[PDB]
Formats: sequence, C-alpha cells, structure tokens
Amino acid sequence: DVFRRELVDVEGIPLFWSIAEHWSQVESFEARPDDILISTYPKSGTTWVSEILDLIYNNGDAEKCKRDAIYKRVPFMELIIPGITNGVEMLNNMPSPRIVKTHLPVQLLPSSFWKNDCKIIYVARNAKDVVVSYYYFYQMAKIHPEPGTWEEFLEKFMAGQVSFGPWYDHVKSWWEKRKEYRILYLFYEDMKENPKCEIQKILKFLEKDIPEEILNKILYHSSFSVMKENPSANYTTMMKEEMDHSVSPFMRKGISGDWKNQFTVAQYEKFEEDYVKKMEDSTLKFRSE
Ligand SMILES: Nc1ncnc2c1ncn2[C@@H]1O[C@H](COP(=O)(O)OS(=O)(=O)O)[C@@H](OP(=O)(O)O)[C@H]1O
Ligand SMILES: O=[N+]([O-])c1ccc(OS(=O)(=O)O)cc1
Repeated sequence: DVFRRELVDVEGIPLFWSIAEHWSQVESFEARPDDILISTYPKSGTTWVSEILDLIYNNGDAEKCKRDAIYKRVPFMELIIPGITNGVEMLNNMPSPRIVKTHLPVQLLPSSFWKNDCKIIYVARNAKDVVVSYYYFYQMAKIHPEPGTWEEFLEKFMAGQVSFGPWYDHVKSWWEKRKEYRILYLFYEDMKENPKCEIQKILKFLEKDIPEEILNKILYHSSFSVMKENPSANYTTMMKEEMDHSVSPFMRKGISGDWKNQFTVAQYEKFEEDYVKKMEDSTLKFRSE
C-alpha cells in the first residue's frame, strides 16, 4: 500500500516515503536556465499559477492547455511514487521551456535550480487558509498520512509535522531567498483580489508583453469557476486511489478566508499567538481575508 504511510524525514523535513526513498533523484535534479519553477507550500496556489503559466505559454489558448492534465503539463518535480508518477522523469523528458512545480522548502530544493539561476515564482498563502486546504487535501490525497481530526492536524501543521514541513519556515526561508535568486514572491490573496495585477506581475517577471485580449483570455481561463470545471486543471483525471474528489474536491472553494469556517475561535487565538512568535522576526506580511 503506497498510500497513507508515515512521512519520512528528509534533511529535517517530513516527506512522502517514496520521495525520501528517491531523494537522490530529486537532489540531483537537472534544472535548465529557462525552467520556470513554481514553488509553493502545499495548497498555496500552485495549480492556479501553473495554469496561468501554461495559459501564458500558450497565449491564452484554452484547447492547447487541455492537451493534458495540469500535473502532467506542470510536473510536480519531487513527487515520485513507484508505479504512479515520477516528477523528475517527467521533467527530464519535457521540452523547454519547462514549468516545474515544487513544494520543497528552500534548503531542500535541488541545487541545480540555484546553479541555473532559474526564475522562480513562489506563491504564499495565509497559513490559516493553507492549513484548512491542506487538511482537506490530506483527506482526499491518499499519499498523505491520515490527517487525524482537524484538531490533530492543526497541531501537526503548527508543529510542522506535515508533508513538506512547517509552513512558517517554508514561506519565511523562501521569502529570505528572494534576496539571492529571482523569485517573484506572490500571494494567493493578491491573486484573489486582483488576478489581472498578479498576472501582469508574472508577465513582467517573465519578460512577456501580451495583448490585453490575451491577458483577458488568460484571466478568464484561470478563474476558479473555469478551472474548477476544467478536467485538465481540477485533478479529476487523477486515479481515485490517489485523489478521491468525493472526499474533498481538489478545487475545493478557491476563496480566501475559509479558515473562518474551520478554526474555532480558540484554535484561531492559539494559532495566532503561535504564528506571531514564529513570524514576527520576518518582514513577510500576509492577509487572511
Ligand atoms: N483558479 C483558482 N482560483 C482560486 N483558487 C484556486 C484556483 N485553483 C486552485 N485554487 C485553490 O488552491 C488550493 C489548491 O492549492 P494548490 O494548487 O497549491 O494545491 S497543491 O499544493 O498544488 O496540491 C485549493 O484551495 P482551497 O479551495 O482553499 O482548498 C484550490 O481551491
Ligand atoms: O501525478 N500524480 O500521480 C500525482 C500528482 C500530484 C499529487 O498530489 S499529492 O500531494 O497527493 O502527492 C499526487 C499524485
């Protein structure tokens, strides 16, 4: 049973057993200078930005972006599950320009990305919304250990005892890294508020100037309501064994502020107190609504 196993520490970070088992393949991953790395803590907007990038790369052509599922168009690099997927191999076999997905904390990112000075788009999302999204994701995405109850999971998340480790360290270290490498550090909440502005930021970062009509096309097709229904983007093409959308759909709510629906007031206060301690010595700033 490849699913529901305990995570395995990889250089200090809990990862899926099969990622840990194939860690050398990941560590030695060969990046390319024109790779665009989409780097996120899980549930932070990876798919949204991946779709955007793929739409950009295909000039807003919806059909072209339906050539395959997002997880094939934008491979999850470190995700290696025997018999199921190998992000490294999928990427190795992908023509440039590659869009590369990762959730690795910065200290675990394969050094080739640094050596190739790749452009990286990091997406951060407020921790409270992340943990809620992650909770449901843990439930539906069977490669994860059992999340436990929301309460248990919340505690694991705060303790960083979740797949890919602590969100806090993830976002903070990636934020710090933006001083060393070309990281367009985006916030899920900003994409919610003004996706056009954020996509323009992506375009600028990518050094692409496209017609307003194409930008509007990209905006339309990267909206949650379009993506949710889009089988090439919404993970419903996943084997049910890997992702059971009947448990929780991948495209779950796609809002900011869902944490309000999940957190008890006590859990929220506790979370915030803990959060402040973990975050106050970082200049990184978020919105939760
Ligand atoms: N287009 C668009 N607009 C708004 N929100 C979107 C979009 N696409 C994905 N989502 C929401 O992002 C959450 C999934 O995050 P990721 O794509 O990072 O998940 S993953 O780590 O790649 O598995 C998950 O968030 P929650 O809905 O809060 O669970 C998705 O619904
Ligand atoms: O390609 N896959 O098989 C795949 C891709 C993503 C994915 O997400 S995960 O967090 O459940 O590993 C799971 C399986």
